[PDB]
Amino acid sequence: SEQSYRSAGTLLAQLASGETTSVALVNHYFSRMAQFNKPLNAVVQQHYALALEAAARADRERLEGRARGVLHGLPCTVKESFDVQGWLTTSGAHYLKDNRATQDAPSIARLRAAGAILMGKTNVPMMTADWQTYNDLYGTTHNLWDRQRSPGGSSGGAAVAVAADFTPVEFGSDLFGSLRIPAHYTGVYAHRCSLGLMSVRGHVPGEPDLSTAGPMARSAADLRLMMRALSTFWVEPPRIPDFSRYQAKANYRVCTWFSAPHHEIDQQIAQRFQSFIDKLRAQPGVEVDDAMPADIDPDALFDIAVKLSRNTDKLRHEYSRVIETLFARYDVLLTPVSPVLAFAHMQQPVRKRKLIVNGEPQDYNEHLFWNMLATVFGLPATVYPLAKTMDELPCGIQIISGHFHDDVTINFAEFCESISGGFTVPEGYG
Repeated sequence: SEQSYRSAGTLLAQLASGETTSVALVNHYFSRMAQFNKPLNAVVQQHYALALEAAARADRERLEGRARGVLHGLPCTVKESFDVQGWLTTSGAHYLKDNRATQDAPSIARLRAAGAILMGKTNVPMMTADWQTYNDLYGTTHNLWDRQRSPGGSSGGAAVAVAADFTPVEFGSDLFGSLRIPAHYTGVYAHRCSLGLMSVRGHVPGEPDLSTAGPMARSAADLRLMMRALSTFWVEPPRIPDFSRYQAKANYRVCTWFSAPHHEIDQQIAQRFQSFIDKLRAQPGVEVDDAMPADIDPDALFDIAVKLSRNTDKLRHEYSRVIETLFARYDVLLTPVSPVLAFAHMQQPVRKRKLIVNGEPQDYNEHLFWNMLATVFGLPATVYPLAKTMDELPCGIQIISGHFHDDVTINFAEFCESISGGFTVPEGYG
C-alpha cells in the first residue's frame, strides 16, 4: 500500500481486512522519510532493520490469528528524549551523544506491548528546554509549512513527522507546552494527559511533578486510540476517563479565555478564533461564554509558573478549587496555545528572542503564559488544528478540562471536527 495520510484508525481497519500489511506500512513511512526528511530534519534516528523485522512478525501473527494489542502492527516514531531499549537518548546534548537506554521508558514499553512498531525518534532541542527544535548533535528542525520557520518545541520533530506522514501518530512529553506548542505551529493534534494518568519516567531530562505526556496525531479518534494504549493511572482517579469510543453530547457549555491584560494575541489568531466560535455558537445545544473566573489572577499564576519553571502552595491549592468549580459548570475551556503563528528561527540567547504581536515585540515567555494553566494544575489539554487557507499558517486552539477529564477534551475535539478545522495536508506532500 502506498496511500498517504491514512489515520491510525483506518490503518488498523485495513490491516484487519488485508488491504495492507505492516511491512507495506513500514516501507511507506521510510520511503516518505527518504523522499522528504532531509530538508525538514524531523526524524533523527531511523531503525529500518528492527522495524521491518517487527512488521514481518506482526504480519505473521495477524495471519495466524495471534495478533494482540490495540496498536498491533501500527508503526510510529517517538520523541528522541524517551528511552527505547538499545537506542540512544541524547536529548540533543553532547554529554549524552552516546547514552544508550538499558530499558524502555514505561510509556514506550506500553506502546510496544500494545503492538506498536517503533521505527525511530524525532528531534528535540537540547534537554527539551526550548519552544524551538534545534541542537548541535542533529541540527535544526524546519516547519514543513515554511522551512524558514520553527515548528516549535520541544516536540517539534514529532509534529513535523506527523504532518509529513512519516508516521501516523507520535508520543512526547509536555511540561510547559512541549507537546501543545509544536501542534499549534505545525498543524497537528496533540493531547497532554492529566497529571498521573500515565508515566513520564524514562525521559531525559525527565515520576516528575509537572511534566506529563501524550500523543500527536491527525484526528481526535487517533488521539483516543493512543490513550487507550497509554493510560496507566498512578494517582488515584477522581473519575475514570472512557477512551473506548467517541461519546457525543447533546449539550456543550464552553468557556473561552482568549486574552488577559498585557497578554494579548495577534489579531490574526483573534479573527480565526472568533470565526470558529461563531460556528460553534450556531450549533444546537451549544453555549459559549467568555467566562474565565476573575478569581485566578493571571499575573499571580504566571509568577507561580515562573517559580516552578507554604505560600505559593496555598494559592495553588485555592486556584485548583476555582478550576474544579469551573469544570463543574463548563465542559471545556478554550484558550490560545501561543499569541503568534509560526515564527522564523530564533536561536539567539533567550533575552533577545521576541514574538511580534500586532506589530509590537512581546516576550518569548508568552509561550509559558498560555500553557501554564494545564501544567500548574495537572490538567488535560487537547490542541486542535483550526482551518487554514493555503495562504495562512496553521493555528491551533487549546481545549482544557478538569483533572482526569481527558476523554472530555478529546471528545470535544472530535465534535469540533463536525464543525470546522481538522488536519490539512501541506502542499507538496502526499
